[PDB]
Amino acid sequence: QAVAPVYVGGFLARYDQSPDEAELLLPRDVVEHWLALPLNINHDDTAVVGHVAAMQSVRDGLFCLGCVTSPRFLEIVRRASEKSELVSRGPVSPLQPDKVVEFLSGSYAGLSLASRFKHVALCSVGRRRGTLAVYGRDPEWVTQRFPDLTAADRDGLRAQWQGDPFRSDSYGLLGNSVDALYIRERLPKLRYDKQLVGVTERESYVKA
Amino acid sequence: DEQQSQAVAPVYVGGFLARYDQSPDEAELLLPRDVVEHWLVALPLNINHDDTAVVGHVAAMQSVRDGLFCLGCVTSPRFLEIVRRASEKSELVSRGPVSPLQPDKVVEFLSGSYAGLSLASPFKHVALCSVGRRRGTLAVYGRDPEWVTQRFPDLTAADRDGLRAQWQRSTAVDGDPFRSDSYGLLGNSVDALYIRERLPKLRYDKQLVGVTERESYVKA
Repeated sequence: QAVAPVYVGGFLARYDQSPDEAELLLPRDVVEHWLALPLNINHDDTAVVGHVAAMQSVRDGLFCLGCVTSPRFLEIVRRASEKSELVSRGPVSPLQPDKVVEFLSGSYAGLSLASRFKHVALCSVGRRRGTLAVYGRDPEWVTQRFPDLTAADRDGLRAQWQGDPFRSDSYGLLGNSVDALYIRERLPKLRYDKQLVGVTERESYVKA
Repeated sequence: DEQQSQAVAPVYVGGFLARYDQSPDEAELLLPRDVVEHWLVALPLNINHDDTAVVGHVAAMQSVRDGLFCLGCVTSPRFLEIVRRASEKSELVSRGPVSPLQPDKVVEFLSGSYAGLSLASPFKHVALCSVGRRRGTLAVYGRDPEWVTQRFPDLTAADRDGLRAQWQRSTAVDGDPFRSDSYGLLGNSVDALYIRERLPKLRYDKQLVGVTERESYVKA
């Protein structure tokens, strides 16, 4: 079923990266000290789509695994996915087509941690670099998309992930999508994030 | 309801569909002046060439010194309502237009989403898209047809008279010609996020037609 659960994984912060703003800084020690969070869209608290199923502080940073479960949001996404050229082109060679997963990959390619832990936002592109969002139906498959993770890192994550809270609508998502078009260097940042975490379009649903 | 009424009033869109001064790399985009004049029942106005997404009609078309210029009119109640609700949830629109211009959520959202124009095919119709394949095809939105044409420096008073004579003239297009929904526009919006060099092309188009100067609702 298309409207079945969707897992999203990726880094909320890369220690090896120097944030441009003194606000984005997120040291390891301060993170390992703090280390279920709601998962939303673009930080709008009226757009909760699921929850964070796991968080693990690793070598290169803070890795996060989330699960999109809102029936209202998955249905809106399903409908929109049927009317999208990007999605009709499908994924790369081996990967089987998954409209909902592909629409989510194209739309919210970034991950953003809110704590200006309050919650993780799915967004057009994260403000911190290396925050690529990877979507999939199977949590194991998702975590295996990141080379930086070790079997030990994955075991810590597996133990964790192992009414409808979305109070928004298609109109809200649409207005948000137009904003996405004016975020400068969006794609370059995404490509940079992709390169940094070693994820490739030739082995995932990443559109960037 | 009264303000929401004004927001869903008709919106005019104007711009070049082709520029005689621009040589396209792809032969399929060739549209020389002579062919345009010979070729030149209102044509429908749709979103990215989708027949289920007709939002209005072309009010006028005219070949001028610099290219093929057209004036369209967005009339679809259902389409305008979708745009209205979405525009209320846009940070882009919330920032607003440049100073003297009155804020206009619907016009600004359209300016942001469908910044380009695209001719279809002798003339089948005109489509609103995020960015056109032909350079110089920037879309300019406004509530007044006259104001819209006054946005283009290349147009002379004589050019505007000819255009005016056309749009001042009920079409076999406009109940509601829109046969899609917010989901369809959402599906289309994600596609727009991966068009290469979207903004650069838009800015190139903006400078080409001189709209850069003339204050307008253009977001690029």
